Amino acid sequence: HWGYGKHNGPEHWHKDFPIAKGERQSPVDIDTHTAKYDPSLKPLSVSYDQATSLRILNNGHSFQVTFDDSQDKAVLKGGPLDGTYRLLQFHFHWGSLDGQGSEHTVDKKKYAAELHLVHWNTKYGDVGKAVQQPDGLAVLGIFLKVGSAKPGLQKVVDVLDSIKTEGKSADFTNFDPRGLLPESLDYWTYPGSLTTPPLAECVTWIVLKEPISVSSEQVLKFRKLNFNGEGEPEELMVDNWRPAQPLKNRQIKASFK
Ligand SMILES: C[C@]12CC[C@H](OS(N)(=O)=O)CC1=CC[C@@H]1[C@@H]2CC[C@]2(C)C(=O)CC[C@@H]12
Ligand SMILES: [Zn+2]
Repeated sequence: HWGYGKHNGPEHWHKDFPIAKGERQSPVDIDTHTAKYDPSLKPLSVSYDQATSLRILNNGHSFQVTFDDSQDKAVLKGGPLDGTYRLLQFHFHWGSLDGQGSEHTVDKKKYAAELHLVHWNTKYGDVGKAVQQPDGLAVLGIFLKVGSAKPGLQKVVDVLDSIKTEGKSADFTNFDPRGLLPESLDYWTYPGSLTTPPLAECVTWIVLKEPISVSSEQVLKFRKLNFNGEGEPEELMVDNWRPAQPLKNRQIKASFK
């Protein structure tokens, strides 16, 4: 029922999901001059060597690549986190044009897209239990700008024609998400929420400062996806981003000076 359109988009979500107006909603604008360098923050530990990708899916609001999260094979630790978080899936948010698409903003700058790697805290045993906890999930966010191609994204790009419409899926084995990461793991962090319904306030956000570059041809393939199901009126899957929400009583911390 919810979506990104005039009649069902972000300004409507609070009717079905009243936490949309909560105290720790995401995304936010990252004011780089106000973010506090925290010398107590640890380097982020990203251990993706044993990742097992399974499927690629058009879920009607994004596409996602899903991983085997039945063991500690692709995990996030350290940084602001206590304990071990298993990679469940990654997905993107993007625009109709290159000047919008990201969910987080940096000094009000919007990037062309934003990559989210979604992880859940193994102390809660499954992701459904983790979304009911304030420290249940850790989402690693990476900005995309348009310039040079990202070679590690091309395998994703090339299968999108097979999942054009909602609920369509394909095998997507042996994909290495290390090929989507920038050089630096410098980050901002704050407590927030899922950025789609149910908008649960369960996420430690970790947003990398360094964007990756993707080519215009790569992001144009994102924009050929459809929000609609097969045979329904064709509505390009573009502008699937929630805008920045009020920071309220939160501090954004920087891992770097
Ligand atoms: C897929 C989605 C929503 C979109 C979120 O995107 S974002 N942008 O916040 O990372 C990532 C995310 C995490 C947990 C997942 C939830 C939808 C509902 C699920 C499946 C449950 O019922 C239990 C786990 C829940
Ligand atoms: Zn997301």
